[PDB]
Amino acid sequence: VHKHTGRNCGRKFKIGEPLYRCHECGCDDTCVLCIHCFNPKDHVNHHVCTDICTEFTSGICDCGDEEAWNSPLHCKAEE
Ligand SMILES: [Zn+2]
Ligand SMILES: [Zn+2]
Ligand SMILES: [Zn+2]
Repeated sequence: VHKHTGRNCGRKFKIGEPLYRCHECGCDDTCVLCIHCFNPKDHVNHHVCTDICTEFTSGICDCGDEEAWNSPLHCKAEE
């Protein structure tokens, strides 16, 4: 399972995978969520940017790292 109760997700993105950013919820433009963590319920009419990961934009999911987010998130894997 992709659930990670009480800790950060930290799932590394692979080339060609979807990554989710939110203008409002993200602290800065490096703050990202994976497909298993991103919950549409959290971002109704928010400015959500979903990209496809490349060779260059390689990193980790920030779900559960509270210093990466302005609002409390609700992990999609958790429901
Ligand atoms: Zn994640
Ligand atoms: Zn998560
Ligand atoms: Zn949002």
